[PDB]
This record gives sequence, structure tokens and C-alpha cells, in this order.
Amino acid sequence: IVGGTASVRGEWPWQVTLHTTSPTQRHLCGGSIIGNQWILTAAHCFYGVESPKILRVYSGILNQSEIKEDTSFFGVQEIIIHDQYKMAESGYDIALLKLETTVNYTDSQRPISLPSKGDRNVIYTDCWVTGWGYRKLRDKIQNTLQKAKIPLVTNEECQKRYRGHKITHKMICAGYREGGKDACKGDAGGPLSCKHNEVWHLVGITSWGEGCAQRERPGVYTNVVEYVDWILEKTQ
Ligand SMILES: NCc1cccc(-c2cccc(C(=O)Nc3ccccc3CC(=O)O)c2)c1
Ligand code: NA
Repeated sequence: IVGGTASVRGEWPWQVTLHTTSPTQRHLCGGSIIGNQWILTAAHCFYGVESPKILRVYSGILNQSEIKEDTSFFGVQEIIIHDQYKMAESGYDIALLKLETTVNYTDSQRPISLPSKGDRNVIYTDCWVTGWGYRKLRDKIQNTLQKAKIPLVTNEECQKRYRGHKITHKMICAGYREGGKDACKGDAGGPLSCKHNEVWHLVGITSWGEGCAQRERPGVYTNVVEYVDWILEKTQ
């Protein structure tokens, strides 16, 4: 996250850190708890991943330094990538992880609701992007989970900033005109969480953009509401 601030314990209890374990153990991407054995994340995170055997999902983490050799984690039973996915920039950047066991919900780990059926006309004005990603293009994974409030921009405006790409209604965009706050490497797969009537909803999945926090180049996110039929079908 560029231009963010440190989160505190329990602040974003749906946020998980997905680690790979080979050839070293490291944070790969973010994800969101959406059900008792289900993480929603970005398909592009799994480039070159041979199988789910080399993944671990850690919930209830604030600082990456908390993770020790005896820290509990969930194995991944299945990786479900959208059948139309090809590359992040070309859309369908969405995947589900089915965990090997269930997540017991507490103040530090619980699910986030999807955008509600019937809420098409809701205008989200309180949206936050979170993660352990880089603070700029040439950086490293951050220790403490970062947060930044980012305004949505219309798809019409977003398309004008990305004339070499097809911005579709399966995407949404968020960023400031003068940049300064955005997601960056290591944040993909995590949530764009928006609060409406004091309930948080998973509006976007961090996906891609041109650089990080550059002026007039908003972050591009998977538009979760356009995938509810797909998510519900896979998780039923
Ligand atoms: N501001 C837009 C924005 C939003 C999110 C990520 C980036 C960004 C920047 C530079 C490099 C990368 C990258 O190599 N990613 C990658 C590739 C394969 C697997 C996992 C990942 C991590 C990931 O995507 O987080 C991503 C940019
Ligand atoms: Na769908």
C-alpha cells in the first residue's frame, strides 16, 4: 500500500496473508475470508504455482513478523480459478481457495459480506484498500498491515486513463487524481472494502494498475458484485 497507515489488531478481520512455501516461505498475495472454508482472492496470484500443496493461508495476522514456525495456518484444499481468466489486465482476475478445515470466527478473523443483492444503486463513499504490499514499485513486503482510504472513480473516467486496455463493468477503479494512495505489489488478491450503513462489503479485489499511486492512473479492481452468481455456485 502506497500512502497508507498502520492498521491495528482486529481492524480488518477478513484480511488474510497467502504464503508460498517454496523455494522460500514468503507472502504472495492478500485474500478475504468470505465463508467458513472460503477465501476470495485474485487468479493472477497463482502464476507458476504447481499445486495447492505449496500454499498456506494465515488469518488473524497484523504483523508478518508474528508468523513463526509454530504459528497456525490453513492448508489449501483447492484453488478455483475463473475459467475465463488469462492475465490480470484482461479481467476475470478472481479465484477461490477452499481451505482444508473451517475458520472459527473471532474478533481477529471473520468473513466480510459480499455486495448485497438489491444494492445496485448504492454509491460507495467509504472504501479502503489494505495489504502488506510494497509502498512503491521498488520496495519490499511490509511488516504491519497497511490501510488507505481511496475514492472510486467511474469506469468512464478509468477507461480514459487506460486507453490501451479494455475497462469493462467486470472491473472498477479507485484512485486520487494526483495519486499518492494506492495498492502495489503484494496487495493483489486483498479486499477493497466499503462500509455502507455500518456494514462492510467486499466491493473489489485488488488486481492491477499502471505503476503504483501515479497521477491519473487509478488502481483497477475486480468488481465483486458482477461475480456473485459465480461465487455462490462454487461455494454452495
Ligand atoms: N497500483 C496497481 C497495482 C495493484 C496491485 C499490484 C501491483 C503490482 C505492481 C508491480 C508488480 C506486481 C506483480 O508482479 N504482481 C504479482 C505477479 C504474480 C503473482 C503475484 C503478484 C503480486 C501482486 O499482484 O500483488 C504487481 C500494482
Ligand atoms: Na457471476
